[PDB]
Amino acid sequence: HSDLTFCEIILMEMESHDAAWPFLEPVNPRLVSGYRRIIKNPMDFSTMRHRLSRGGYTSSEEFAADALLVFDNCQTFNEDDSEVGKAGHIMRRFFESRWEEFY
Ligand SMILES: CC(=O)c1c(C)[nH]c(-c2csc(CN3C(=O)CNC3=O)n2)c1C
Repeated sequence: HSDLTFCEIILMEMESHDAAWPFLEPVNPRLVSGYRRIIKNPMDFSTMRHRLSRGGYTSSEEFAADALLVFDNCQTFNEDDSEVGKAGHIMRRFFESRWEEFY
């Protein structure tokens, strides 16, 4: 629906963010040993983009839950001072700041 256009925009802003590079596609289990074993519910921005593109979100709250899941997964798997771990903390605040502009 057009009701979620503002979420398409937030997602775009996230995809184009300097700290977005870890989160653009699903983590590859061939490259990150045991990732999908440790992280039960992987999530990434392309998966979110596809769900928006097909109209698969029933609410903006569902979209925000997926965003937070990206960052919760990152914090679960990565150290705070690692490059991916640093990026996840940057991106969480970015998402939160944009969400707070509507809520
Ligand atoms: C373990 C973890 O939580 C990771 C996440 C969420 N993301 C990445 C990661 C590393 S690299 C990358 C994107 N990427 C390529 O796949 C090729 N060049 C490039 O920048 N994502 C990791 C390791």
